[PDB]
Amino acid sequence: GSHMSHDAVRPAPGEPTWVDLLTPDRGAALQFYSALFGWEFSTTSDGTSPYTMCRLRGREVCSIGDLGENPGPALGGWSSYLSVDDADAAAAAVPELGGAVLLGPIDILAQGRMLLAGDPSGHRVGLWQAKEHTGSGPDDGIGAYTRSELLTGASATDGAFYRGLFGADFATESGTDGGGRRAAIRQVGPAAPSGWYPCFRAQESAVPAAVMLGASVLLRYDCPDGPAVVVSAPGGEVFTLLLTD
Repeated sequence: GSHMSHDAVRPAPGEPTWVDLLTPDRGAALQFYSALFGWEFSTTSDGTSPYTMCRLRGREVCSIGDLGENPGPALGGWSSYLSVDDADAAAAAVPELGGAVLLGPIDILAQGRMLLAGDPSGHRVGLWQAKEHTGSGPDDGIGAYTRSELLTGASATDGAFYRGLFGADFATESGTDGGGRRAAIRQVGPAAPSGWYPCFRAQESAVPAAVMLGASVLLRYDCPDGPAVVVSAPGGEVFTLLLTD
């Protein structure tokens, strides 16, 4: 052990951190995404590696692993994780805002604590408490992260939730226009999908490509930053495609 330099990204709360994707069929997943955008993968010297590191033009994208048997009715797939000032406190805010803390705040190997909330169906939604220095550095191209949205049939209420995390209640109440470079609450109905779905830049030609692979659309809406469409991948996880030329 010894002390050395370090570089952490996203010092203040509100900025994106990372997202993990759990799918039952890793082998198929790779193919799927590969045909959407063509994200590269990391090469391991050893035999069968535990997980695959998905990279694009030398830019860490994400990691995809297997699920197993009997996943559950509603997982969420892409588990959004945003840094906060005081997760411990958010736990108390959860109920106060009209939610339910599923798991946490719990310490994991004295490295970090995370928070979970949502419905008992298995919706994984919360925030991660950054303590130590973490590395990051996304890119600004087709395929890179864009933003995150909350597909719910009660935005009126969901809004209150975020409001208490980092809205007017707090000082870090960033956000003028109707969502740009931060997470926002979206309103839907019963026929439409539900759950946190991140946004991924793609081409018009990728839209149909996905279908061919065995995916289906749920809802199609417009947005100021571009057209956004919700697509349910065969794995179970749902993702949002945003066309950008």
